[PDB]
Amino acid sequence: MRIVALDGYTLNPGDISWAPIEELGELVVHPRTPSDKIIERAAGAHVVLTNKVPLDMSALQALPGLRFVSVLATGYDKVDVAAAGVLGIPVSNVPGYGTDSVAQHVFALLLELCRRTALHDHRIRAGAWTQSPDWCFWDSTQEELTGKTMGIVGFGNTGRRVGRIANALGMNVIAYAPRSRFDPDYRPFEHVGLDELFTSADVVSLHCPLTPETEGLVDARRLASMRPGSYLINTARGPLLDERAVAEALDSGRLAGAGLDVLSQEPPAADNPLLSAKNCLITPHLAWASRTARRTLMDSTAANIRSFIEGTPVNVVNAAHL
Amino acid sequence: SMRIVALDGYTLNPGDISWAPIEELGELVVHPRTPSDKIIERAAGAHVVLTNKVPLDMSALQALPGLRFVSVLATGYDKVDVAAAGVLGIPVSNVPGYGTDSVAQHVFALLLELCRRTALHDHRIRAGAWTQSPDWCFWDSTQEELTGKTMGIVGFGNTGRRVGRIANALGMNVIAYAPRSRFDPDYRPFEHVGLDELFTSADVVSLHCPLTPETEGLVDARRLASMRPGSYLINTARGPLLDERAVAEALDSGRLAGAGLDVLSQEPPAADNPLLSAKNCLITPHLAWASRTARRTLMDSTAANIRSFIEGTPVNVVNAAHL
Repeated sequence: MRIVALDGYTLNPGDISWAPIEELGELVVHPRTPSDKIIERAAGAHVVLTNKVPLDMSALQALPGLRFVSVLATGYDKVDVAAAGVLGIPVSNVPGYGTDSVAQHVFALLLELCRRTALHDHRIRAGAWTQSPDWCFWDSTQEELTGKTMGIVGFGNTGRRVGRIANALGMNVIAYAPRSRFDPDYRPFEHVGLDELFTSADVVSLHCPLTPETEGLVDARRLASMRPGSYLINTARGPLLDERAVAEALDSGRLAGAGLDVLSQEPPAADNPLLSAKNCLITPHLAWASRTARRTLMDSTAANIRSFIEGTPVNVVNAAHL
Repeated sequence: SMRIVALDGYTLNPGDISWAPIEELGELVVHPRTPSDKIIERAAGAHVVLTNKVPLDMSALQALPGLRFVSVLATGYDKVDVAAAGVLGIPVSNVPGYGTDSVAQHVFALLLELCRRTALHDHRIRAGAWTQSPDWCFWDSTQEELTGKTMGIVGFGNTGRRVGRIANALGMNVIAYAPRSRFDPDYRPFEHVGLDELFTSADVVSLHCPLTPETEGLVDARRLASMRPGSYLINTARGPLLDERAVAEALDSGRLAGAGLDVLSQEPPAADNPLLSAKNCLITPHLAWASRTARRTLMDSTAANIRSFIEGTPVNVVNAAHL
């Protein structure tokens, strides 16, 4: 059995192992694949692995040998899985691999906005501690989370993890939980409508899929409803925000800070308003990417392939179309 | 009617909180800081003096015969000769517990910046690294998860315990060197350990103990050699808890993957402090205590101390034995 990874570099840039996949067939790993080389490289493969390499109906029909696709992610927005279905190709993803990676990144962003440790380290190195008229200093107000309300938009695995951490930091937690009425074992906790979340939360973290209903959720109106000095964190999907309104909220002081691992355009423009905004922290879509999570992602991908071989495919995202 | 002087109020309130709780209790004057030659001038006539780090010795206290009460804007009072104050009949109060959450959260701000380097990647984006990247994402520093790592907590008072609860919630195992208390928290995995066992078993060590003869140079070459390679050290407690040389060498050798330090043995540091030349060392200027919430609490507790002194029953007295 012949297996091809079209963009394996981000999953394994030399610090983990393909061994679990290599046990199941003949593997070829390309670090990335430009669009004009997709059919060439995928030709002859029984199984294709893709993270973000697109597979549309025209590519799928040009690969008659293709029997199974596994996506190296929870999201599969760049794979036309419906077209795969009608051609009789199951498509699997991996949910749950990065719950801890992502939830901890929400707090890495948030605490760096609150304390700005790296800034103060830089200032020490420029001699700011000697230059200071006091025994200590800070160029950025030090902010504590204790007693603030964490509002969690979307309450799947990652959202729930964010909530458990928030609780342990002494925050109140409120969740907009449309897909599930899940009650955690900690207080204070409460389910709220989306409107109520924005009026009551001091920190808002986004953990929902991008859909018609959630496009531009964080808009000028919901921002205006928030308490001044609030924080926004987004490790989910860029188009959940109106980027303009958020930049203006940062500059006005409505938002004391924003921590963003995703943007509507990746990579961003130099003149994207979020790159010129004060108190904005941005990371390059790496929240998912701890060595532990990628290791887990590798194993779960091997499990998906093993299951397809055994005749009972798991994590199928196009069951309705087969 | 009562006269109150703050000799170094800037660090407590640099314009973002309010002296109102103190202003209700007397006539307040707030100096942002006070050099040593100006202490007597400024404190003269005051019933109550507030000091964070302005020193008060026997000679200053005797030159202020009007002085009836000192409140220290900190838990520590090492620069105040509180024994001399006692014999002159001056109660000295401090404020314990104001910064428990501020400090515990700073441990994790340092640790998560070492593990994810969010600010580094923000800087690289701003230098155009995301456009220059051949992939949809990138990282110049391996992203490291705390899940399944062991947090070793040296000293298990309030701050230490807070650090432990947070660690647990991040999926870490917790072990504590807890000499002053056999306190059992309501989470697992948790275990009490000896100090040597803590260093051999912990992936992250955080210091939360007072500086004494017994704990000076606790983090020495020997305990560092016992640690697993790739471990992290965090110190928001006291600079002399470390042998700074051994730690620099551990960082350069790769024994320590990183160190997060809010204090140093000399503050401010020299250019030739070995910790300023060491790789993977994150340093912040003694600000772990300093969240706006903690300073707000510190203000209120200071008003409570003064209110209690006026009512004749002074609270948080640190020199009762000399009174």
